[PDB]
Amino acid sequence: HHWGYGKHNGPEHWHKDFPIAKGERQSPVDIDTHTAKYDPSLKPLSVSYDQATSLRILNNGHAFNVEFDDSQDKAVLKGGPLDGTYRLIQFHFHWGSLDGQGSEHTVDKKKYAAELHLVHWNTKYGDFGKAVQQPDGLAVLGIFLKVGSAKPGLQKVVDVLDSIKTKGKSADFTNFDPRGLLPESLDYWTYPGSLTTPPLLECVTWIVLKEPISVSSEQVLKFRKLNFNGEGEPEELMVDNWRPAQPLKNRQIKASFK
Ligand SMILES: NS(=O)(=O)c1ccc(C(=O)NCc2ccc(C(=O)c3ccccc3)cc2)cc1
Ligand SMILES: [Zn+2]
Repeated sequence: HHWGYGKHNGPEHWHKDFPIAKGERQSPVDIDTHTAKYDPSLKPLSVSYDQATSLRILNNGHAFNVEFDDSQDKAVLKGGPLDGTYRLIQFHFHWGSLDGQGSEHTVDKKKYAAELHLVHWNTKYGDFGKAVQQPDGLAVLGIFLKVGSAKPGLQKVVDVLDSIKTKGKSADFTNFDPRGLLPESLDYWTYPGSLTTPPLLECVTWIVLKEPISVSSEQVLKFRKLNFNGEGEPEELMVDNWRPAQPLKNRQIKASFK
């Protein structure tokens, strides 16, 4: 009985195996744009993915991860609310069964069709495992997806999904440039939060971009053809793999713009 997104193992059940699910710094959250405040202390955000080295794509039973070689200082995120350098380790998405839902963070309660998470770990901690035990160990850059025009840079990911349809399947995925998934503007909101899936660790500095990228209906439809199940098991489409907004509690969301 593993955690998941169904009626009997979904978000409302996670707290039993992962008590921190009812913690003081859980993610995602609804971003109330009128309550968020411009923060002059934020430094310019720097996304440097020019030397990014992708290696593989994997269906892990809850989403698919495009993994990167993070043994060297390549794709890094710095600046903004961050102190130091954070290295890109993987990206994945959360999406819905319908275009009207799918994102984890919401903006004035608005839900987008999907949300991309580019996961980075603080290099002061040596590696990802050590980083996820620190309060400033990770930085996740979140980007909303809306359905409209296709995103050319996403097509390479879409086309390989046929080969990793079920849980446990992986496929070589080299030379993918994540710069092709970024919107024009880097305006963002930021707040201290957590991993949005078990173990739900509270080690993340969230940076959520205000401008969503557009993807076509055809592209998101292919995301929805993936399976939560393993090969040869009853088919459960991989849709609605998002956690709903959690209590903001004692936190303030800061904006990088006025
Ligand atoms: N959706 S999100 O961007 O917030 C998000 C990002 C990344 C992971 C993730 O990496 N989960 C897998 C994982 C693997 C190992 C450890 C780990 O080393 C550890 C586990 C429990 C306690 C201490 C460390 C933690 C998470 C989960 C969610
Ligand atoms: Zn995620």
